[PDB]
Formats: sequence, C-alpha cells, structure tokens
Amino acid sequence: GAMAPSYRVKRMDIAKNDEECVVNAANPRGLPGDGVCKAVYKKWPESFKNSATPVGTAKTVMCGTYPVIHAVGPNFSNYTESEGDRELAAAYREVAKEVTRLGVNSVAIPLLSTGVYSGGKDRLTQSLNHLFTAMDSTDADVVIYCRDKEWEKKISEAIQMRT
Ligand SMILES: O=C(N[C@H]1CCS(=O)(=O)C1)c1cccs1
Ligand SMILES: [Cl-]
Ligand SMILES: [Cl-]
Ligand SMILES: [Cl-]
Repeated sequence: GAMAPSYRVKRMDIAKNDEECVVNAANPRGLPGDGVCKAVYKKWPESFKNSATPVGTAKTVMCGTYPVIHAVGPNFSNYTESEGDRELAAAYREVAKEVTRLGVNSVAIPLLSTGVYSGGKDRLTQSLNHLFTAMDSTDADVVIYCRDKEWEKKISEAIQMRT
C-alpha cells in the first residue's frame, strides 16, 4: 500500500496516467465506445480481449503486465434514478475489490456515469461520493482524472474538505 494513502485530481487524458493501473469507464459489451473508453481502447487495445461484463461490475484484463479494470457504470438514460444509483455504487465497490486484489500502490480512475451515461444530468457529486465510499477503505493512492476546468476545481475542493 501507499505510505500515506491520498486522493488527488488531474485535468488531462487518463490514457497518459502516471499510476500502476487504470480504471476504464467501460460499456457492457467490451466495445471501443467513446470518451474515456475510446482513449483506453487506443492506448491498451489488448485489454479488450473478453472484457465484456454486466452493468455494476468490474473485470480486469492485462495489457502486458499493466492492469486495465473495466468498470461498467449504468446508463441513466435507461435506468431509473433509484436503480442507476444502486448500480453506480456497485461498480465502484467492484473497483475497490479489484484494486485490492491486484496489490497496486496507485490507481487512475475516471468519474463513472458522468459522460454519455449521465442521462444529461450533472452527476459529479453523486459519482465522486460513491467513489469515496468504495475507495476509502483501500490503501492505494487514488488519482481522479477529469477534462473540464470547473469539474477539476469542484473535485479538488471535495478532496481538500475532508482533510
Ligand atoms: O467515457 C466515459 N464513459 C464511457 C461509458 C461507456 S462509453 O459509452 O463507451 C463511454 C466517461 C466517463 C466519465 C468521463 S468520460
Ligand atoms: Cl491531455
Ligand atoms: Cl459515462
Ligand atoms: Cl470532466
């Protein structure tokens, strides 16, 4: 584990992360997809061999020795707010189990269900809070990746508030 486990946020492409493993914001069918998923496909295409997995789950596939944890958040266009909230929390709990099993000291993670799966709603606080609930009991250094300047500021504020 990390000597003093921390949370940090960076505004940049997660495909250029400086961590020991990455979490992909995957679709259930293991397709190249869009956004983070397409960037992950271009950087680690080998990790998409048998990566299909249901909503609310995570499935790890190596690219060489580098782990890619495919986490499938719900598409809020399809689920009700109640059911989607439950599956979003579940996807993050499965990420925590995989990070622990892998024994890594750091992990790069995006905010699940905040892009094309958001159903057109701002889900920063909802997704980030489920990320904290799952990852708080792990000892890996967590680095959250985002692309928007206002989101970077809000995530950074939420991290610092708890310290
Ligand atoms: O790329 C994202 N979501 C993926 C869900 C499956 S997909 O439709 O292929 C795109 C992101 C999540 C957060 C920021 S971007
Ligand atoms: Cl970048
Ligand atoms: Cl998304
Ligand atoms: Cl963002």
